[PDB]
Amino acid sequence: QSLYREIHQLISFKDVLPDKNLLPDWSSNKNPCTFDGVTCRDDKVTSIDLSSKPLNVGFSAVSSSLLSLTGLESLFLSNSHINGSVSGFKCSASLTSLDLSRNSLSGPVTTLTSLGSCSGLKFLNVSSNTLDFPGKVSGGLKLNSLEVLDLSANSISGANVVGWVLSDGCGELKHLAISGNKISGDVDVSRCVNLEFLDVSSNNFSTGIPFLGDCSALQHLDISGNKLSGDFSRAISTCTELKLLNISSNQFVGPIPPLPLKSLQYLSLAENKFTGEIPDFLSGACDTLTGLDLSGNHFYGAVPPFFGSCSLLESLALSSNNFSGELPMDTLLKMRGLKVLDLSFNEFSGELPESLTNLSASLLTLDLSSNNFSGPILPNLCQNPKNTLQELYLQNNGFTGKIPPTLSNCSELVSLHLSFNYLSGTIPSSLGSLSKLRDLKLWLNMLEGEIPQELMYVKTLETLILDFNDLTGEIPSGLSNCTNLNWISLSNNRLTGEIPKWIGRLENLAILKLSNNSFSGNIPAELGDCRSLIWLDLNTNLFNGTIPAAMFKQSGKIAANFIAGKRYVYIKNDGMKKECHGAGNLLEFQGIRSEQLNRLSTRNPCNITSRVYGGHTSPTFDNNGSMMFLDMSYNMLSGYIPKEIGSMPYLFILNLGHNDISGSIPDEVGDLRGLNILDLSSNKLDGRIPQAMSALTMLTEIDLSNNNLSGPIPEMGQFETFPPAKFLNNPGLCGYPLPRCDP
Ligand SMILES: *[C@@H]1O[C@H](CO)[C@@H](O[C@@H]2O[C@H](CO)[C@@H](O[C@@H]3O[C@H](CO[C@H]4O[C@H](CO[C@H]5O[C@H](CO)[C@@H](O)[C@H](O)[C@@H]5O)[C@@H](O)[C@H](O[C@H]5O[C@H](CO)[C@@H](O)[C@H](O)[C@@H]5O)[C@@H]4O)[C@@H](O)[C@H](O[C@H]4O[C@H](CO)[C@@H](O)[C@H](O)[C@@H]4O)[C@@H]3O)[C@H](O)[C@H]2NC(C)=O)[C@H](O)[C@H]1NC(C)=O
Ligand SMILES: *[C@@H]1O[C@H](CO)[C@@H](O[C@@H]2O[C@H](CO)[C@@H](O[C@@H]3O[C@H](CO)[C@@H](O)[C@H](O[C@H]4O[C@H](CO[C@H]5O[C@H](CO)[C@@H](O)[C@H](O)[C@@H]5O)[C@@H](O)[C@H](O)[C@@H]4O)[C@@H]3O)[C@H](O)[C@H]2NC(C)=O)[C@H](O)[C@H]1NC(C)=O
Ligand SMILES: *[C@@H]1O[C@H](CO)[C@@H](O[C@@H]2O[C@H](CO)[C@@H](O[C@@H]3O[C@H](CO)[C@@H](O)[C@H](O[C@H]4O[C@H](CO)[C@@H](O)[C@H](O)[C@@H]4O)[C@@H]3O)[C@H](O)[C@H]2NC(C)=O)[C@H](O)[C@H]1NC(C)=O
Ligand SMILES: *[C@@H]1O[C@H](CO[C@@H]2O[C@@H](C)[C@@H](O)[C@@H](O)[C@@H]2O)[C@@H](O[C@@H]2O[C@H](CO)[C@@H](O)[C@H](O)[C@H]2NC(C)=O)[C@H](O)[C@H]1NC(C)=O
Ligand SMILES: CC[C@@H](C(C)C)[C@@H](O)[C@H](O)[C@@H](C)[C@H]1CC[C@H]2[C@@H]3COC(=O)[C@@H]4C[C@H](O)[C@H](O)C[C@]4(C)[C@H]3CC[C@]12C
Ligand SMILES: *[C@@H]1O[C@H](CO)[C@@H](O[C@@H]2O[C@H](CO)[C@@H](O)[C@H](O)[C@H]2NC(C)=O)[C@H](O)[C@H]1NC(C)=O
Ligand SMILES: *[C@@H]1O[C@H](CO)[C@@H](O[C@@H]2O[C@H](CO)[C@@H](O)[C@H](O)[C@H]2NC(C)=O)[C@H](O)[C@H]1NC(C)=O
Ligand SMILES: *[C@@H]1O[C@H](CO)[C@@H](O[C@@H]2O[C@H](CO)[C@@H](O)[C@H](O)[C@H]2NC(C)=O)[C@H](O)[C@H]1NC(C)=O
Ligand SMILES: *[C@@H]1O[C@H](CO)[C@@H](O)[C@H](O)[C@H]1NC(C)=O
Ligand SMILES: *[C@@H]1O[C@H](CO)[C@@H](O)[C@H](O)[C@H]1NC(C)=O
Ligand SMILES: *[C@@H]1O[C@H](CO)[C@@H](O)[C@H](O)[C@H]1NC(C)=O
Ligand code: NA
Repeated sequence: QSLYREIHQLISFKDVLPDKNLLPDWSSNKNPCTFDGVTCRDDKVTSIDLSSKPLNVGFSAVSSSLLSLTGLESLFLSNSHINGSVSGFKCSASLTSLDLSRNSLSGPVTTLTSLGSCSGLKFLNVSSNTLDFPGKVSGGLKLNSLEVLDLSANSISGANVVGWVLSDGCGELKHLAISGNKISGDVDVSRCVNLEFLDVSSNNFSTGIPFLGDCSALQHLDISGNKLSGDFSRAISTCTELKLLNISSNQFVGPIPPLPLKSLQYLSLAENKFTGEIPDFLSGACDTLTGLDLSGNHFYGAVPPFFGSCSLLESLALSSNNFSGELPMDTLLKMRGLKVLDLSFNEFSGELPESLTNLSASLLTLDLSSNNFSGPILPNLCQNPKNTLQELYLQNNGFTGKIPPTLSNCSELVSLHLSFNYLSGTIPSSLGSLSKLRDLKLWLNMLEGEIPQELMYVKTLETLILDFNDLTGEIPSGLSNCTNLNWISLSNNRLTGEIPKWIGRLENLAILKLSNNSFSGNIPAELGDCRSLIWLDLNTNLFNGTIPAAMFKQSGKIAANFIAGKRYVYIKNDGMKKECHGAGNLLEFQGIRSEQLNRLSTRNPCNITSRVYGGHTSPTFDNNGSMMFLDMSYNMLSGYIPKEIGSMPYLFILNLGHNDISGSIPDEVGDLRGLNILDLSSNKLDGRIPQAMSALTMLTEIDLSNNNLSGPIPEMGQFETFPPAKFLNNPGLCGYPLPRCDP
C-alpha cells in the first residue's frame, strides 16, 4: 500500500536476482509505477510482468516479495526460470491471476493447495513445469474458487488425477487443461456445470469416456492423443453448445456415430480407425462448420455433395483414406470460404479440371499429393490476379508435361512440391521471382537443362531438392545469395564442375547430397566453414586430390535445429551387387508413399525391399555438435586421411571406400565414438589396423577389404564380431577372424 513498502518489497526481489541487471530501471528511490514490467493504476502497483526474463530464482523469492504486495492483482512470470516448489505464503487477497508457466517448478502437485492463501485467485497457469503425482491419489486440490486452471505439460502420472483436482468442488470452473501428462482413469466434470473448455489431450486415458453430465456449458472438448475407444457419441449427445470437438489420435472404430452439430465449428476424427463413407447427417453442421479433419481413417467413397452448403468451411482435411473419383469441383467452388484443401494419400483420379484455377485465388494450401491425377499442370493456374496460394503439393501423381512458368504468378508461394512425377522440360527461370519461396522440391522427374541462376533472387530459399533428374551443368554461382539454404540435394543427375568455395557462406546449410553426378576437383576446405553441415554425401563422382583437414574444423561447434522435423526416407545399401553405391540414400519424402519407391528401380541400381527407413529428421544434438554422415566413396581421392577425421563424436557413418587413399588409418579414428559403419575398402591403405579402433563400441559394420593392410587385427573390441570377408585381400593381415598370426 504505502509507497515505502511497495518499493522495498520490489527492490528486495531485485537484490535477490543473480543478475540484478535484468531489472535496470528498478531503483530504490524511484516510484515503482515508472518501472519496466510494472502496471499501475492511480499510482498503485496492480500487475507485474517479468515474463521471458531469466530471473533464475526460487519461488520463495516470488512469494515473499511480489505475491505479498498489497493490492497486486496479477503476477505474470511465464518463462522466467523460476525453480523450487510452491509452499505456504501470505497472499494478497487482491491477487486474481498467477501465471507461472514454462518454469522449473518441482515437487508434488499437492504443493499448489498452498495457493489457497490467495482468497481471490481465479486464474492459475502452472503449465510446462515438473509437478508430479507420486504415491496415492488422495485428498484434493482445494482451489475450488478457480475459473481457469492449466496443469498441462507437467510430469503428472496417475489415475483419477482429475477427480483429485475437482474433489473439493468445481462450480466456478470454466476452463480446465491438463494436456500433455500421463494421467489415466476417469474424467467426471458433471459437477462443473459452467465448464466451457476441457482439454485432457495427450494423456494416458484408455478406459471411460469423460462424463459431462448435462454438458450445459461445454464449448471446447479435446480428448485427442489418448487410447480411447468407447462410445463418445453417447457421452456428448447432450452437448448442445459444443463448438470444437477433437477426438483425433485415439482408438475409435466403426462408422461416424451421431454427433451434436448445432454449434459445431471444428471437428477432428483424425488418426482413428473409423470406417464407411462420409454420412449425410453431417450436412447438419454446414451452417457452422469451419474446419473438418477426417484424415488417417478408413473412409471411402466420393466427397458427398452436401459439402457444397458447407460455405464456412475453411479447411477440409481428408487425407490418408480411400476417397476416389475425379476432383469434385462441382462442390469445391461452392466453398467460398475454403482456404486449405488436403486430399493427399487417397485415390482421386482424372485430370485437373480447368475450373481448378479459380481456387488458386482463394486457397492458401492445395494438397493433392499421392493420388492418381494425370495430365499436365494447368498453365492457366495463378493467372487470376491477387492469387493467394502459398503451398502447392502435387507430388507423387502421374502429371506429365512441363513446369508452367505461370507458377511464378503465385507470388505468395512459399512451398512448391512437384516431385515424384513425369515432368519434362527444364526448370523455368521465372521461379526466381518467388520472393517468398522457401521450399523448392522437384525430385524424381525428367527435368533437363541447367539450374536457373535467377534463384539468387530467392533470398528466402531454405530447401532445394532436385534429385533423380537429367540436369546438366554446374552449380550456379548465384546460389551464394541463398544464404538461408539448409538442405540441398542434387543427386542422380549429370551435373559437372566442382563445389564452389562460397559453399562455406551457407551457415544454415545442414544436408548436402551430390551423389551419382560427375562433379570434379578437390574437396573445398571451405566446407569446414559450414556452421550447420551434418550430412555430406558425395559418393559416385570424380573428386580427386587429398581430403582437406580443414573441413572438420567446425566439429564441436555445429548447430542443427532448423533442419529438424522434415519427413525423410533413408534407403540402406542392399549390400549385394557392386552397382549399388554409398551407405544409403537420404531422400526428402513429404507427402509420398513408400510403396511408390519402386519408381526408383529405373533410376537407382539398389534393392529397396526391407531397407527403407523413414521418419522426421532429428539431429542427435542441439548445439556443440559435429558432422553425422560422411560418404565420399567411389571417387579418386588420394593422399592420406587427416588425423582430424577423428574430431566428429556424432559421426555414425564414414564411407571413404573405393578410392585411391594411401597411408595408414589414423589412430584418431578410434575417437569416432558414435561410428556405426566404417567402410574403407578398395583403397591403398597400408600398415596395421590401429589398436585405438578397438575402442569403437557402436560399430555394427566395418569393411577394410581390398587394401595393403598388414599385421594383427585389434581383436580386442568388435573386430572378432565380423566375418572374414570384411578383411580379405589384405595379404599381411592376420588374427581372428582371419588365420592366426604365424611366422
Ligand atoms: C486436435 O488434436 C490433435 C492431436 O492432439 C492436434 O494435433 C497436434 O497439434 C500440435 C500443435 O499444432 C502439434 O504439436 C506441435 O508440433 C510442431 C511440429 O513439431 C515437428 O516439427 C518441429 C519443427 O517445427 C518447425 O519445422 C518444421 C519442419 O521444418 C515445420 O513444419 C514447422 O512449421 C516449424 O517451422 C520439430 O522440432 C519437432 O520435433 C521435436 O518435437 C517432437 C514432438 O513434437 C519430437 O517427437 C521430436 O523428437 C523433436 O523433439 C517435430 O518434428 C511443433 O512446431 C510444436 O512445437 C511448438 O509449439 C509447442 C506448443 O504447441 C511448444 O511447446 C514448442 O516449444 C514449439 O513452439 C508442437 O509440438 C502436435 O504434434 C499435433 N499432434 C498430432 C498427433 O498431430 C491438433 O492440433 C488438434 N486440433 C485442434 C485443437 O484444432
Ligand atoms: C546413376 O544414375 C544412373 C541413372 O541416371 C543409373 O543407371 C540406371 O540404373 C538403373 C538401375 O540399375 C537402370 O534401370 C535398370 O535397367 C534394367 C534393364 O536395363 C532393368 O532390368 C532394371 O529393372 C528391372 O530389374 C531390376 C533388378 O534389380 C535391381 O536391383 C538389383 C540389386 O542388386 C540389381 O541386380 C539390378 O541392377 C537392379 O538395379 C528390378 O529391381 C526392377 O524392378 C526391374 O525388374 C532397371 O530398371 C537404368 O537403365 C540405368 N541408367 C543408365 C543411365 O544407364 C546408375 O546406376 C546410377 N548409379 C549409382 C546410383 O551408383
Ligand atoms: C498457460 O500458459 C501457456 C504458456 O504461455 C500458454 O500456452 C501458450 O499459448 C500460446 C497462445 O495460444 C501459444 O502460441 C500459439 O501457438 C499456435 C501454434 O503456433 C498459434 O495458433 C498461435 O498464434 C496466435 O498468435 C499469433 C501471434 O499473435 C497470431 O498471429 C495468430 O493469429 C494466433 O492468434 C500462438 O502463437 C503457445 O505455443 C503456448 N505455449 C505452450 C508452451 O504451449 C497457455 O495458453 C496458457 N493457458 C491459459 C489457460 O491461458
Ligand atoms: C583433379 O582433376 C582436375 C580435372 O582434370 C582431371 O584430372 C586430371 C588429373 C586429368 O586426369 C584430367 O584428364 C581430368 O579431367 C585436375 O585439373 C587438371 O590438372 C591436371 C594436372 O596438372 C592437368 O593435366 C589438367 O589439364 C587439368 N585440367 C583442367 C580442366 O584444368 C586437377 O589438377 C586434379 N587434381 C589433382 C590433385 O590431381
Ligand atoms: C536420416 C535423417 C537423420 C537426420 C538427423 C539427418 C535422422 O533423422 C535419422 O534418425 C538418422 C540419424 C537415421 C535413419 C536411418 C538410420 C540408419 C538405418 O539403417 C541402418 O541399418 C544403419 C546401419 C546400422 O543398422 C546402424 O546400427 C544404424 C544405421 C547407421 C542407421 C542410422 C540412423 C539413421 C541414419
Ligand atoms: C498407461 O496406462 C497403462 C494402463 O493403465 C499402464 O500400464 C500398466 O502399468 C501398471 C504399473 O506397472 C501395471 O500394473 C499394469 O499391468 C499395466 N497395464 C497394462 C495394460 O500394461 C502404463 O504404465 C501407463 N503409462 C504411463 C506412462 O503412465
Ligand atoms: C481402396 O479403394 C480401392 C479402389 O476402389 C479398392 O480396390 C478396388 O477398386 C476397384 C476399382 O478400381 C473396385 O471395383 C473394387 O471393388 C475395389 N475393391 C474392393 C475390395 O472394394 C480397395 O480395395 C480399397 N481398399 C484399400 C485398403 O485400399
Ligand atoms: C531384394 O531383397 C529381397 C529380400 O529383402 C529378395 O527377396 C528374394 O525373393 C526371391 C524371389 O523373388 C527369393 O528367392 C529369395 O529367397 C528372397 N530373399 C529374401 C527374402 O531374403 C529379392 O530377391 C532381392 N532382389 C534382388 C533383385 O536381388
Ligand atoms: C534453482 O536454480 C539455481 C540456479 O542454478 C540452483 O542453484 C538452485 O539449486 C535451484 N534450486 C533448486 C531447489 O533446485
Ligand atoms: C491409383 O494408384 C494406386 C497407388 O497409389 C493404385 O493402388 C490404384 O490401383 C490406382 N488406381 C487406378 C484406377 O489406376
Ligand atoms: C549476390 O551476392 C553478391 C555478393 O556475394 C552481390 O554482389 C550480388 O548483388 C548478390 N545478388 C543479389 C541479387 O543480391
Ligand atoms: Na533447369
